[PDB]
Amino acid sequence: SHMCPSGWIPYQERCFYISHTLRSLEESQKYCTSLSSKLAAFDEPSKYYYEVSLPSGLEELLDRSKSYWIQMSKKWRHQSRYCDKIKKYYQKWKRTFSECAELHPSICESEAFRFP
Repeated sequence: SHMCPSGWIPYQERCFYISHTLRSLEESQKYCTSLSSKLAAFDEPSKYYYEVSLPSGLEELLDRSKSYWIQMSKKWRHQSRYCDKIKKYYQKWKRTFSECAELHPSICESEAFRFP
């Protein structure tokens, strides 16, 4: 099957890493890249631009008082000075837009590793 290292959240063939460190989008992207990872991708499913569906294991570990930088969803964009972060509204996390320079924690993802 697939596994993730200590402190990473498994889902499917992926592993998520929550970085609590406040950074701009660009610096969050660079940080994920330094982990041989990428900003976490949640493009689908989405019927409207603000919709995001997160795996439970990840969602339950997010701080509801914070917004997290994630991968920009290109399907909703016709480069841009706005970037995409998830933010909690009442009971639901939503995709929201912010100027890319804003300081937020972020979520990276890598592939999971197989074990024989």
